Amino acid sequence: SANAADSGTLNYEVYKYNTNDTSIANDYFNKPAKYIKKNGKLYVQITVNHSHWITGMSIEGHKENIISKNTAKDERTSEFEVSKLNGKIDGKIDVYIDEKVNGKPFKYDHHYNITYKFNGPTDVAG
Ligand code: ZNH
Repeated sequence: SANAADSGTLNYEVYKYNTNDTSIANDYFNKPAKYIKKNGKLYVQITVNHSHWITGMSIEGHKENIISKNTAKDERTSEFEVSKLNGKIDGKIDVYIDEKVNGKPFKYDHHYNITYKFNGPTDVAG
């Protein structure tokens, strides 16, 4: 990497809200994720698995930004702003689905949430 630092694949994960073990969202988020900074700031791009299932996501209490929605490969991405990236933050997400799962009409349309977990530097400022 050169002529464009402040960016790379940082470690990160998520967990079931109200618990401490990922139980659902963990099956739709690949890893690791790509974090990025800008002298006194930083964000992170998350990979979205199957858009037809996940309608969007939010971290720290704000919506996400469409950075790269690939419909051909069914993979979207979104950038999130958060204080550094070494712990976890209360994020949220929306979902929307409507189809028969193997002969079973499955309806889904609400605003669920999940615990985010970033893993990278911490201070690095003397
Ligand atoms: C598509 C297919 C699908 C299905 C069928 C489902 C289903 C479901 C169910 C049934 C539930 C409930 C459970 C109990 O009752 O306990 C849930 C939840 C759920 N979910 Zn989900 N999902 C899904 C997807 C999904 C996704 C994609 C996501 C994102 C990533 C999610 C996220 C979720 C969450 C977060 C939750 C939690 C909510 C509660 O619990 O409240 N999810 N989910």
